Amino acid sequence: MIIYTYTDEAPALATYSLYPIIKHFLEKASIDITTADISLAGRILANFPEYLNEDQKVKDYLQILGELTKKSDANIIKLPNISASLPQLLDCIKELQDKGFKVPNYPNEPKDEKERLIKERYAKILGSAVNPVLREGNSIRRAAGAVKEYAKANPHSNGVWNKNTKTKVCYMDGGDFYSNEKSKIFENSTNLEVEFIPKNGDKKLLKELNIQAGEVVDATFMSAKKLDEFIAKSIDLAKDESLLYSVHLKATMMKVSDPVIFGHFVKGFFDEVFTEFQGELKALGVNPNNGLGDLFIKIENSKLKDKILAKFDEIYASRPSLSMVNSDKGITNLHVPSDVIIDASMPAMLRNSGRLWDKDAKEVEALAVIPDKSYAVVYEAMIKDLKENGTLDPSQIGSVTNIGLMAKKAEEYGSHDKTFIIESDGQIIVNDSNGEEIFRFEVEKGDIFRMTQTKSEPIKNWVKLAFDRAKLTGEKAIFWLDEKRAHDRNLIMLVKDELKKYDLKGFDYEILDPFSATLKTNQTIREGKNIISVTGNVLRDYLTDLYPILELGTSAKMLSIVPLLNGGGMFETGAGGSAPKHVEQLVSENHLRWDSLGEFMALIVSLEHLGTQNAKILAKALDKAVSRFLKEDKSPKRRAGEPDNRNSHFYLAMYFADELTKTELGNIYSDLALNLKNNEAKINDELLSVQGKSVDLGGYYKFDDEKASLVMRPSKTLNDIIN
Ligand SMILES: NC(=O)c1ccc[n+]([C@@H]2O[C@H](COP(=O)([O-])OP(=O)(O)OC[C@H]3O[C@@H](n4cnc5c(N)ncnc54)[C@H](OP(=O)(O)O)[C@@H]3O)[C@@H](O)[C@H]2O)c1
Ligand SMILES: [Mn+2]
Repeated sequence: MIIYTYTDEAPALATYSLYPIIKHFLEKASIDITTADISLAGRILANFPEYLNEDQKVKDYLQILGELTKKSDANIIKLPNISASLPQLLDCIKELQDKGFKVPNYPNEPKDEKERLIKERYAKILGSAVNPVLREGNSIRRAAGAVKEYAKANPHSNGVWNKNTKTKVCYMDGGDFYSNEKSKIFENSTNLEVEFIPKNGDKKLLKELNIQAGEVVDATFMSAKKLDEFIAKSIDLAKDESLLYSVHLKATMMKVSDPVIFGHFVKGFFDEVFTEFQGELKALGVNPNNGLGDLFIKIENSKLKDKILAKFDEIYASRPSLSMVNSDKGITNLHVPSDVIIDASMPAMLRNSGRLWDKDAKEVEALAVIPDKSYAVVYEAMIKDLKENGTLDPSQIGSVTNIGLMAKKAEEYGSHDKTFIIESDGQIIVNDSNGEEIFRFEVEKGDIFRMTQTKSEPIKNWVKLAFDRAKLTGEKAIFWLDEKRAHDRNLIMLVKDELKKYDLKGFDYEILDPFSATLKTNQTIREGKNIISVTGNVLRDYLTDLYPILELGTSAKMLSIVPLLNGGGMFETGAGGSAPKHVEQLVSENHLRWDSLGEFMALIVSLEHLGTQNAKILAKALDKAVSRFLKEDKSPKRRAGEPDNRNSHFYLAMYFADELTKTELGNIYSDLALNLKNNEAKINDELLSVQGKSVDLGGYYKFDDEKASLVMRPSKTLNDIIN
């Protein structure tokens, strides 16, 4: 059984067109496949059944697939899905209520234990709820030969870069998680205790943790005062040097830390509003953590509305130009916490000649504020090397493979339950079963305290993948590990320990700090050689947007293979997200520029993994079909009135069917091959000719299925072939 994930936004809409096609082909080969609704709307419905009519209820597909990942064999095609910010959860709740799905309001401040439990249910739904539960395995992300050869044959622009390019990252120097980090390997299984001790007040037990034999636990904090001084410093450096102010966080997955960090940026930039209106904004229930969008919604009803708006205008005037998400709608990099996400936002910036957009959609060289230095140094290096050697030439450069440590919520991706905001000046102490003081921190009011767990089987497995992949291909493999970080220093000892079990003859490997590892991998791919990155859970994410965007245009054209520790497979339809922007263009203009190429390729490896006589026949033929797809350049176009996602589904269908008539399954596919060849022009015209009008999908987070299929499946003659 293959499970296909129904998710959100762009891939959700693609799936309305592509799934019936996948389905037609697998059914005819007696291969079993279904969908699972892990959409943000579906997850919410599945979690509040007691509020719903029976036909409204949704199975807890997150729980079902979580179980499946631990089973001796599982086959999941995982499409990108929303890691919700609060403003997205609030918008999804609304959309459901308005449609008579009667789910409860988010209580910001619960009155009773009833409202307490409801806030805690929604809190589990916020942020990266799905990926950390499904990722019961480490990660292989790489560009298939045929996809790289497409990039080389059909090169995108990586813009223009020189010593005159004034684009720069800005990160804190002391005060950040990197500076304050401590770590410990645990040889024996002990139980930990995290207690706060305020210089006046009672002690408090913040957290209890089961630690197992082998686990690396770290602890750290960011200083609210260093953060606040750094934000002011970073704002005045922007204004001085005439750089556009841009802020790149992870307020999605980092669902406790990064909205808090994000709120300091909003309080910091607009400090005169949070001074003149401290009490009015409090009374209106304004949390700066939610962005300007929630603030402007909350001051619609305030006697001081216009006086608040004239104050913004006065601040914008004294301040450096703010990076915009949407210039036409006045939406800023500080309107909604989920809109600018570092992994996607920094490489779009780098490709566009280090330019981002201002109020008037003018492209302007940017200050890239990334508070923590741990990963900021990666973009610094990348930026240094673009200035020295010019842009990375997609037609010339070699390919970065990533072996990413993920399994069992490794490193900062399991930190949400272990992140706390310090109520008052005090100290954190952390103790074991015996009662030994393992960590201690002098912390202050507003300080962001955090810990992390990375276990031994995850680390041990992650080495085997990098070793085995390097023996397979001959490529150099760099472990990106900063000896100036305690967490990293513990991983070096653990890699070194584990490599003593392996024959290191043939295994070309270095260990470099992320800064140095970046210049070495850039140096290697300029020459045109392939290289392997062996990284942590966050670099896994950052690097498989960075290099893939530079080398292929979008990270969605990558393979993303997760060999689950219990022997299943999860295959992710690229290294990208749910591309909300593609949705805006589908609504307004009936053109989806979403490329499904990562879905095609996920499906190829899903079939190899199935490994049935027919699965291998459909895999080998689909691979040939995708090669033809890339040779004939069928990938969607961007402008309305040009062929889109739907047309590309058609061309893959035609090519797949054709390729299957050459195989032992030919008789089965002969009529489909002929019917799609003979209707090529008629079908392409049916799909094009609906483009250039706005469309009613009946929703955004939850579509009206009838309307979504009419928009995504608008070709009667393709439909009559496919069903
Ligand atoms: N579940 C996952 O694995 C995963 C991973 C990352 C992000 N997300 C989620 O996705 C949402 C958006 O995240 P984001 O804004 O960081 O990044 P995003 O969806 O990856 O960024 C989208 C931009 O990258 C290009 N792109 C991405 N996928 C593409 C595809 N299949 N075909 C063609 N171009 C593609 C597109 O650029 P153009 O505009 O130039 O066309 C798009 O605007 C968030 O809700 C986030 O939580 C999920
Ligand atoms: Mn992304």
